[PDB]
Amino acid sequence: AMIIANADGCTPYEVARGVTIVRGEGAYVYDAEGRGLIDLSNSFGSVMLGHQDPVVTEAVLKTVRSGVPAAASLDLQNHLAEQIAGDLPGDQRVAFFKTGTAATRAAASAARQVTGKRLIASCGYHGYDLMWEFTPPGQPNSEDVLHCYHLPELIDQVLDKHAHELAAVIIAPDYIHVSPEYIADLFERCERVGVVTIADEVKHGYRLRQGASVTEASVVADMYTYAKGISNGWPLSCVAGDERFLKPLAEFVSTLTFEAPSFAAASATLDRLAELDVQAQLAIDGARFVSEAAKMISTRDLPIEMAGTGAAFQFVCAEEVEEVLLPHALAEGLILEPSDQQYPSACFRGEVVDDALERLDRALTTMAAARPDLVGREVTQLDRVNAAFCQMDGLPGRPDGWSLDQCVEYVTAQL
Ligand SMILES: Cc1ncc(COP(=O)(O)O)c(CN)c1O
Ligand SMILES: [Cl-]
Ligand SMILES: [Cl-]
Ligand SMILES: [Cl-]
Repeated sequence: AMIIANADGCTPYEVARGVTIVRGEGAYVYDAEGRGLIDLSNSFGSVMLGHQDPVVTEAVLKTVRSGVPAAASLDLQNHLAEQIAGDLPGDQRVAFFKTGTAATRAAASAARQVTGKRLIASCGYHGYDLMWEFTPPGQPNSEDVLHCYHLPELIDQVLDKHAHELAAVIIAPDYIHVSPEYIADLFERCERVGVVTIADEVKHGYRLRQGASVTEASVVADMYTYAKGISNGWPLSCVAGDERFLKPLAEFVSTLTFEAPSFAAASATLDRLAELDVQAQLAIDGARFVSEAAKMISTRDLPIEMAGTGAAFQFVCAEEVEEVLLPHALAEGLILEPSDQQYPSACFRGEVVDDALERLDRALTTMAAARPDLVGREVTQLDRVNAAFCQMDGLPGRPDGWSLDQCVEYVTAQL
C-alpha cells in the first residue's frame, strides 16, 4: 500500500517498472514471461562479474551452509583487507562498512577527527546521508559540506576562503566527459594547500582497473572508498587509507559489520576480477560496443551521441529523446539505465556484445519509425551539459561560452 517509504528514489531498473524481473544469470535478466533482457544496469553497477557468478555463488553458499557467525572468520576478513590494501600505493589499513554512504561518511568523520576541523568540500555524489545533500556553490549544507561541482574555479573559491578550515575534500572521479588530467587537477589543487583528500571510488573502484581509478590518473589520496566494484552485489564497502586516518575508525563497528557471506562474496569477487582480466577486457568490449553504437545512430540520423568507452559510457541525448530510446530498447530486450552511464559486467563480452548491438539496432529502427520527427534533430550544447550533469553530478569543466556565474546559476537551477 506504498508502505515502504524509501522505495521511490535512486533504485535501479526504473525503465522496467512496467515489467517484472524474476531471474538473473550472467549478462541477462529474465522477466515473468521468460523473456531474456541484456542488463546494462547490473544493479547500478554493483554486479561487476554477472548475475549468479558461479564462483561467488559457491563461496557464499558454502559460508551460509556452515552457519559460521559474524566476526568469527578472522583469516577471511584480514585476507580481504590485504587484497584491497595491496592494490593501492602506500601502506593502507582497511575499515569495513555495509554501504558506500557509510564508507564516505566514515572517511569524512576520520578526517574531522584527525584535523579537528569541521568543513568538508566535495565534488560528486557520495551517498544518501544528509551530509551529502547538494546545495548551491558557496552554501554549506546542514552538515557543513560545500559542493564544488567538479569545477576547478569553485574548488579554488572554497580553498581561497576556507582551506585553513577544511577537514578534507572528497572527490568522486569520472572520465566520460572530462579527462584523467582534469580529475587529477582537482585533487592537486587541494594537495598544494595541505588539505586531506578522499577519493570516492564507490562507483569506479575495481570497474575501470584492478584498484582505484584515480591511481591511473597519477593521483594518490589519503583515503579511498569502495563499494560497487568489490562484492558483485553483496552489501560490503570500505575505507582504505593511511594509518593516521584509519586509526580513528577503530570503533566504527556494527553488529553485522563482519557477517560472513558478504566477506566470502567480496574476496571471491576480487579474485575473479583478476582471473578473468575483467576491467581490461571490458575496456576492449565496451569500446567495440560504443563505436558500433555510434555508427548505427549515425546511419539513422538520430539525435544521440555516444560518450565514454569501455566500462563507462553514456547515450547522450535530450531528456525527451532518452524517454523514447529507453522504452524502445526495453521492447527489444535491452535494459539501459536512464540519465547515467551504462554499467556492463564481465559477462558483456563475446557474443553478448553482438547480441546487445543487434537489439540496439532494432530499437533504433523502431524509434526512428515511431518518432520520425526526431530524425535529423541536432544535439545541442545544453543537451550535452545536462547529460554530463546527470551522469557525473557536476559540470564537465566550464562549458564553452559560459561564464562562471552562468555555471553557478545552472547548477543552482538543477537542485
Ligand atoms: C560515487 C558514489 N559514492 C557513494 C555512493 C553511495 O553508496 P551507496 O549507494 O552504497 O550508499 C554512490 C552510490 N552507490 C556513488 O555512486
Ligand atoms: Cl551471459
Ligand atoms: Cl550502513
Ligand atoms: Cl573549467
